[PDB]
Amino acid sequence: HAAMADTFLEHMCRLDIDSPPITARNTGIICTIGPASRSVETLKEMIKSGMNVARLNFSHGTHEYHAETIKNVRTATESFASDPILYRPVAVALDTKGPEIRLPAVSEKDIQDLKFGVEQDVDMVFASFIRKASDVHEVRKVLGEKGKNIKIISKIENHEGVRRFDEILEASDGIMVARGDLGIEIPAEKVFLAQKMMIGRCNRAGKPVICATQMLESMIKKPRPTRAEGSDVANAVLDGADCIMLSGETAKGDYPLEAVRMQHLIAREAEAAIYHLQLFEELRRLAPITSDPTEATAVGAVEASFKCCSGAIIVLTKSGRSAHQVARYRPRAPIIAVTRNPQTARQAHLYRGIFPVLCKDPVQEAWAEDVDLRVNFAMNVGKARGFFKKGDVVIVLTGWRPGSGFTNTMRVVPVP
Amino acid sequence: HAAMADTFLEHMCRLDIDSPPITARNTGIICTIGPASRSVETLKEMIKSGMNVARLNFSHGTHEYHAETIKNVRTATESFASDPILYRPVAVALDTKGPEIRLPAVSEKDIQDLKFGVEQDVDMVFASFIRKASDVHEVRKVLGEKGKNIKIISKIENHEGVRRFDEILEASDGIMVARGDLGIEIPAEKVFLAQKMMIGRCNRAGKPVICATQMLESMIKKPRPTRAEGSDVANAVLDGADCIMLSGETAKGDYPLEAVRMQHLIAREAEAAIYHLQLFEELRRLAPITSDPTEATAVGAVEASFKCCSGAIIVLTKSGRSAHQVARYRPRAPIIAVTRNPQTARQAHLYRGIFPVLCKDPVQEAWAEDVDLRVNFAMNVGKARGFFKKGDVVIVLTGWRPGSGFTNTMRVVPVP
Amino acid sequence: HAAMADTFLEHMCRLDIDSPPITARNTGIICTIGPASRSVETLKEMIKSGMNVARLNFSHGTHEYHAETIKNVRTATESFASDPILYRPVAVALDTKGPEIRLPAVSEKDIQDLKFGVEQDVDMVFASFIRKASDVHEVRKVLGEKGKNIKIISKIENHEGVRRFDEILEASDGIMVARGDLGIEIPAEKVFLAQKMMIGRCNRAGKPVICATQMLESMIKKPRPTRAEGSDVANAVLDGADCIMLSGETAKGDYPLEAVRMQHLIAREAEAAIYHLQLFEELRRLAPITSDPTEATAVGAVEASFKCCSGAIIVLTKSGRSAHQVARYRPRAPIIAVTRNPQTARQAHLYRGIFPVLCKDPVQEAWAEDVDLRVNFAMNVGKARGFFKKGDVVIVLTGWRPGSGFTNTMRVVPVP
Amino acid sequence: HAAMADTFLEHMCRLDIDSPPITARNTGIICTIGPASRSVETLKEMIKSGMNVARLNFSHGTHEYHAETIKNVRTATESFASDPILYRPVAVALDTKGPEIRLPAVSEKDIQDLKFGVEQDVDMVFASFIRKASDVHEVRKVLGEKGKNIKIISKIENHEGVRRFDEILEASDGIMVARGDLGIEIPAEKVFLAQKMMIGRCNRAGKPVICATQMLESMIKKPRPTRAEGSDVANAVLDGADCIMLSGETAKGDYPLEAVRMQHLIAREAEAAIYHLQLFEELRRLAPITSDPTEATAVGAVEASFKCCSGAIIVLTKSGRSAHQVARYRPRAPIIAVTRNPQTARQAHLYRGIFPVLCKDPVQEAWAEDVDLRVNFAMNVGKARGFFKKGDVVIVLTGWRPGSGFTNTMRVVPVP
Ligand SMILES: O=P(O)(O)OC[C@H]1O[C@](O)(COP(=O)(O)O)[C@@H](O)[C@@H]1O
Ligand SMILES: O=P(O)(O)OC[C@H]1O[C@](O)(COP(=O)(O)O)[C@@H](O)[C@@H]1O
Ligand SMILES: O=P(O)(O)OC[C@H]1O[C@](O)(COP(=O)(O)O)[C@@H](O)[C@@H]1O
Ligand SMILES: O=P(O)(O)OC[C@H]1O[C@](O)(COP(=O)(O)O)[C@@H](O)[C@@H]1O
Ligand SMILES: CC(=O)Nc1cc(C(F)(F)F)no1
Ligand SMILES: CC(=O)Nc1cc(C(F)(F)F)no1
Ligand SMILES: CC(=O)Nc1cc(C(F)(F)F)no1
Ligand SMILES: CC(=O)Nc1cc(C(F)(F)F)no1
Repeated sequence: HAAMADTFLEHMCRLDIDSPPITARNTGIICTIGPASRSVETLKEMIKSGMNVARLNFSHGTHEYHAETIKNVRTATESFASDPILYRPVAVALDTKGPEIRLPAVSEKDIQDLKFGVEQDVDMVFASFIRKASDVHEVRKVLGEKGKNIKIISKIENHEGVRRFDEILEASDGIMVARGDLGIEIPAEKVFLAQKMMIGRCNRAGKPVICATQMLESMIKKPRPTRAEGSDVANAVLDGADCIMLSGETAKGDYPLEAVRMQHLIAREAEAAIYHLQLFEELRRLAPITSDPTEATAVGAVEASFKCCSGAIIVLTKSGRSAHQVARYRPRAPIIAVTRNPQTARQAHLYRGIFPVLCKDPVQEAWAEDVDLRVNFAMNVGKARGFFKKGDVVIVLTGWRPGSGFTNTMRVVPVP
Repeated sequence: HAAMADTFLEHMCRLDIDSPPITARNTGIICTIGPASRSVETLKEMIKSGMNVARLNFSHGTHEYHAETIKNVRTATESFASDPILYRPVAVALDTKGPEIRLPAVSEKDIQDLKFGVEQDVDMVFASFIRKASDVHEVRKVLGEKGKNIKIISKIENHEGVRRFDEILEASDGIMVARGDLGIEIPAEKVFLAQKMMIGRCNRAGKPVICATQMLESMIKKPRPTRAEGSDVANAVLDGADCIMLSGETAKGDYPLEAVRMQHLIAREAEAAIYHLQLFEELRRLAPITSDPTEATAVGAVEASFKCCSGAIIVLTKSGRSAHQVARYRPRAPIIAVTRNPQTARQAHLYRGIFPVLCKDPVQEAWAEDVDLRVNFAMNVGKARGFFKKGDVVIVLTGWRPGSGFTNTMRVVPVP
Repeated sequence: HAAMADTFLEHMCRLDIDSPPITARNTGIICTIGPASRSVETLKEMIKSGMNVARLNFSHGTHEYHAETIKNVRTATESFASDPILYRPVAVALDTKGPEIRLPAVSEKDIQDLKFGVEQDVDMVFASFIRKASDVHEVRKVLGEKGKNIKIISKIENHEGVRRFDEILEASDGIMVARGDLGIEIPAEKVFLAQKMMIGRCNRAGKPVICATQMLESMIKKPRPTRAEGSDVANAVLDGADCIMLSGETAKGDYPLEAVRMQHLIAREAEAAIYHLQLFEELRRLAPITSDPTEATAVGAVEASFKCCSGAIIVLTKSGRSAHQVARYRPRAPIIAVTRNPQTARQAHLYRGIFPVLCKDPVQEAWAEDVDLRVNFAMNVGKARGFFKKGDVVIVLTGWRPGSGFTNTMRVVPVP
Repeated sequence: HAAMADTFLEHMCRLDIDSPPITARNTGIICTIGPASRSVETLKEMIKSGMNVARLNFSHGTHEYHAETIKNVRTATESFASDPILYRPVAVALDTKGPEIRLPAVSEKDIQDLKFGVEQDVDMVFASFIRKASDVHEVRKVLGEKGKNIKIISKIENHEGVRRFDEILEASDGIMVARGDLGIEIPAEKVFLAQKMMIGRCNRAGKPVICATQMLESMIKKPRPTRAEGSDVANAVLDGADCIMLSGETAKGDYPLEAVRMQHLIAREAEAAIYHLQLFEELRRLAPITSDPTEATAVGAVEASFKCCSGAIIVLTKSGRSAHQVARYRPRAPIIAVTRNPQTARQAHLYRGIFPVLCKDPVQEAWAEDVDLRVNFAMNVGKARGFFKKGDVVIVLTGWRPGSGFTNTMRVVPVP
């Protein structure tokens, strides 16, 4: 294994089209559900193709039509639960209508929609047309105490949004760059600047950023994308997007499965071309000195994974927080997060590199025995999926006692 | 004027949508001529919109139809010759058919086409389906002695081309990345890797690279591009392409002028987001130590242009070679090259940043007097076009005696 | 705690004379024993002042005179063994005469000397006038099987030595730059170049390098050093020397204790001025990718120690090898190595940053219980010596089973 | 000619003792004159050995004894004026007594001394015990209007001096690090920190810094220096000192000429080991963007000198200011400054790299003819001294009209 080039120009000159990527795919895929992909049979196919999140668009349709979509997604998802080693969690996301002309943060219709999403147990909310930090605080208040674990992703879609960006990011759980709407309010040749500014600031803060709208638009009518569309998805992944989103392509178009399969192939290839040497150097130089044990353990773990070219980082997590701390240093290796909390496993799709697995097994009596069981479970999953094989090296992160907030141990172990 | 950020991540975070670009546009625009843009009236409009090069596609049409296209381009071009300060040179390029199925380097039909282009006085040839260095040597031999100043740009469009790339680049004058054809021969998710490898190697060699095919494809039917198409043109400019090319958009589509105007606006905006501090540092570290005076003068001139934030670099040139040496260091400022040779002025469109001007005035008796005349001419052009105004600072490059190969002097002068 | 400067020039500009150093002193001190410091009473004072190694010079004196020096050093050393928390191990080193005029690698007299040092149980040998790798192999053969754990440090002292340096370094355990002799064989204004070349190559190989001769020479006659002597010791520490050596100053001079105390104060101050940000970045970029678990754990541990500003790295070691792997990344924090092997504890003085402690306690029945005992012992030592206090953060390195070669675990723990 | 290493560690590893330095010596040599070196015969020998500046110490002696020293230095200097190509200018410097116990900035005795130095036409004043910016303003006021061109170098020698350093540097023309006195007022192990902080800040401001006291102290009694003294002079040159100073060694000692010759040899060797690639990169990143033509020309000239490995930079100067602007970028090549002003030629010894030459020839009638004469004079000097030979490449800096402040032209020319 040869070292990475010393300059950015030398790195580019060395890229190779005869060099197979690794089996894992770090970037998450979000699909809009609509007339062309509502059926249980089609949804089973989208799941096997690589869909992680199902977005429902509350611009159209009644509550009763939407509740029958949520039921089909869940049926499709549980059809795979028979074999715990190959089961994939799938999140559900609710997109609001917002202040729209066909004005206040949350309209009267949006109250009803948000309140409906707490009852149906969704994982995240995409709030349309956010202009200031007090709009996010309004949405957090309508979800109440019952929905205090639902994540809010703020949609940036006008000039005021871009100008007040830093205060919106401090209030939100994540950001969505909404290129369609944004490309009407500002001049279209400036959209690429707003996109890169916003991906840059979220990477620096360690928060999730989603790139949306018109990514594979020609695949509505034809089964292959144009040359421009292939380069637009790759460039979002190389700038640093956590997830990419399909709209029309999966909702209304003629080839929903081919579009999901195209995003899977491109993203995997772009991930092998990241210049990891310079990116990791910069995120370190920019990290605070702090007495927090969990932060010190995460940066240790990422640093060791580069030195031994490991096949994975295995993290045990209750709330997700330990896996989110490893993911902000952007390792090359996949992060396999093992959890017993089903909602923690659905939300972990928003962070780049986290591959979440749900442990079904009952708690053992001896606590050290319970810990070994979950580590062995994560080894079997990585073997079945082809992330590594017997005799390879993995990093394992754990804590010193039960409960959240005590991750402090990093081990380097051979795959049994 | 504040200094550039110390890291790449910090540079991204600081991009601003409320920051007007400079008037100059460094990247060249190549348009295909066909049924929708053959007329003298439409060509006059394309020239004012920003077209620098006219490509003729010898896949279709007779010699007699093509000769009437060359006559209309030249008429349109000379219609502006009345005012020497505002005249723009426009190059003509001949694209061969190549070994095509609807096999040797140059077919029998291609002999006739190449020989036709020497008689019509074209500036460059785009040779289709180049696989090895001995294919380029074949094309150079058919042009003969009469066409020894015609530039050969090699089209890379299959797996063999990509594998033998380094020897093709040493033989050619320039390279074209032909994404359409290349995206069938290799898997479509790998095209973006071949593109970046090839732009990287040409920047390192100081040779021109052109990015072609499907860049604004939706503008055939609609007057605005999709969000993906806007980001694909910007990313080619940020990777380091010298020129971008329109095909269907200008040949067959419904909105040829709008497509030329869209490429002009995007390219200007992307040029203001280049991270010049790191790019110039890398090209220097990679440059040979050599006893050549002209090379030492060019790097001096580029270095001074960053320190005083100059409005232009003015170069007097016979063969073009002095301007090509400044352009490989990628200055922020425009390079105004003043020449008396009309063919040197048409070919200078292939290098990023060169704005060529043709001096019409008769040679003065005293040689130092002739030199001052051409420098004053270049100052008037920059004033009329809005690159700078009275009291600004420009760099002026000249030589110590007449003839090619003696550029050795750099001055810093206020605009009179 | 503010981040380090972004450039070397900015780092220099920020040094401060009103900024107290940390209590630990990373660089080791080697003293020559002679007429002025042979007594048990004076040696007790040298030990408390900071001496780690006692060098015997076999140019003069009989075997019987030397054996009485070794007995006084050992008496002085064991006088402190009553309190296990405050005991300091002290190594003994035997310096050969070599091929000297007042010729083969090992003279007949040197056989007798080497064979005498195996019987007296020394820790290291300083072999004079090494010219080629086959000279080191000769010395290794005379020590035999009985002295296979004695370390060989090669003395570089002529032109041939410097020219064949790379092959001598691969054969040796460590290197000594012998400036006195070297400054006669090569021109004296070139000695500083040979010194920096040799410190550079040993840091790159992760091997110990010692800087010797005329460091505090004026302190033979006067109780204070000259301004030049103060800057010469600091500069050896900033280039990267593992240890510094006194000769005349402690052997023959009038102020042996003041000279030991001066070296202690200077070295401590120079260690606080190292530019750790750039040094750690370079040693990483230069490190091989390897499947060795112990290497991956060490670089993880050093990386975590910078992020949480830890007060120490605690390593359990049989052979020393785990501590030597942490030391080559040059942490800011002290490395406390806990061992049961007394010879491993004496030899660890040759590596920068290792503070060795000898565990006296009997082996516990349960192996995990034995491990906790030795970690607690190292915490008490660090508390007594003032390296940290209750509530601070330390890194602890251990293995998964008993025996050498299985270090694989890194924990971050609060001081109890 | 191979490129410099990519890292600082790699640069160190590549230093070579079998690699001859260039003939030029960039760092200036300052000698104290006293009983052992007052005679005309000995001073002629010191000049040929490499002395640039003669310091008079006004702690002892009457005005009448000092005036006879100034007369012998000037006689010795003019003895070489017969051949204009080989003449070396020599500056005279007056060191004050200061507020001393054996209190105000300038004592009553110091008024008399300063006023005496204006009458004797000295070039610089070394003001003892400067504590605040208002002390420098006091000295500037006593020199008056008559001595407004005399340079003030401030001596830093206590704790208050170091704390208020930044305001003292803005008021002064240059700084002297006075290690002898400073090493009593602060603890001696901290002197090396104060030295590096102060050299760093002066390099950043582009002002001269002198390193003084106890540099070759053992050469008072013996004809060779100790190993520590050889490394102390080299390290001041590698930190970035403009000049080094001898005191006792030339004033009172037994071997004045050998001491001057030792400083010459060491300094020449250290200059060949500077890591120019990183140093020039940092000084550029730190330089302001400004509309000043002279600054833009200087950085252009230094940048071209690295690219063509030139043998010299030739600058025509009235006040010195154009040469001082080239010197702050620390070129590898010598700067030959040609002047007609004799006081400008003596003061240019304080800046690293400037080799000043005095033109004696009468002004020509045609101004362009006068300019060519002085450039030819500088070529002959460089040939006689061995800085280059026929066919080599030099950089030549000039202005567009007569008078100070119009340098704007850089040429690359072969040596005739
Ligand atoms: O939610 P988080 O902060 O990621 O916490 C992870 C926690 O999981 C553990 O590793 C195991 O805890 P449980 O046995 O309670 O699941 C703890 O030791 C650690 O503190
Ligand atoms: O063709 P090139 O190498 O760019 O040469 C530029 C040449 O033009 C000049 O600047 C002016 O020459 P002309 O007067 O002959 O046009 C020369 O001094 C210089 O050598
Ligand atoms: O000699 P080395 O390679 O430093 O080995 C350190 C070894 O010490 C241990 O940490 C403890 O071992 P012991 O109980 O046998 O002393 C092992 O787990 C580890 O392999
Ligand atoms: O004193 P400075 O600023 O270094 O000025 C250098 C000046 O010397 C010149 O090069 C020559 O001037 P003179 O002929 O008056 O000596 C000017 O063109 C330039 O402005
Ligand atoms: C934002 C960014 O990093 N872009 C990029 C990366 C590359 C590559 F060279 F790494 F692939 N090209 O463009
Ligand atoms: C190849 C390359 O440099 N890509 C790139 C640059 C940027 C920007 F941040 F400079 F704009 N983003 O992607
Ligand atoms: C070899 C080396 O690193 N030298 C050095 C370091 C410094 C300081 F600035 F870091 F202290 N000065 O000189
Ligand atoms: C301050 C400084 O730069 N010190 C230094 C330089 C070198 C060398 F390696 F460049 F020589 N060693 O120590």
